[PDB]
Amino acid sequence: PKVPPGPNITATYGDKWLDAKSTWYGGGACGYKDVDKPPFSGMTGCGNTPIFKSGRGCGSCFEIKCTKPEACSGEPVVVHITDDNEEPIAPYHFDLSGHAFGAMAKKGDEQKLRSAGELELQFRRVKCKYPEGTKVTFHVEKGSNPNYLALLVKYVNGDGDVVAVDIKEKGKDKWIELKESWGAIWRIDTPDKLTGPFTVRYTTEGGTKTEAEDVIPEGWKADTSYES
Ligand SMILES: *[C@@H]1O[C@H](CO)[C@@H](O)[C@H](O)[C@H]1NC(C)=O
Repeated sequence: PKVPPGPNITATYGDKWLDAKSTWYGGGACGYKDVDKPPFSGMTGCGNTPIFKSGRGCGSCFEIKCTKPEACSGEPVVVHITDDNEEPIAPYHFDLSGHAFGAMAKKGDEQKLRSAGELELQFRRVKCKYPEGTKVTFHVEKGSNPNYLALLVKYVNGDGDVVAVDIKEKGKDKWIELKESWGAIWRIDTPDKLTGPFTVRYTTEGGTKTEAEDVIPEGWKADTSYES
């Protein structure tokens, strides 16, 4: 096979560090619920427009390091973007949670640092790392009836943002294309009842179409999460 081929020449997120202002806080736009519990575990933060990207960036994970105040470890920590930072104060502005903010400090200085209020950090997008056992969850948003479906596609550790979500009822052969809306909520209204079990197929930025067969059961209920 000759000599090992170097990395595939494909479009990708950088690998260089970007600069952003950072502050913290102690029902987000992305619709995530128990953020203190796994897989996020408090490692979350509000991200402004170029990070949130109207919702497309809800699963987003970023490495964030800090060298500014003395308490900063200079070591990187991964944060999951769970909301929208409507009031940015710099080109890039991360509004991290208290836990996340402090997580950039030297062992035991998490509070000393959290007292800094604002600081300058460096960040770069990275593939999320969820604890094993974590499965891509599809949440049927409330307001869904048998003629309207609106769902979230959580924990897709994929490469990029999911850019399309389709469903197929166990029995038919045509794909129903969902429309993207703010908060990464895919929606579809139809004349035909949305009864039978649906297979959800979501494709990521790359082009990688992955399917979750019959994940949404017949007789599903609004505001309920079903996993694969
Ligand atoms: C390059 O792309 C192919 C097809 O997706 C994949 O199987 C292969 O492992 C990739 N190579 C590297 C070095 O990542």
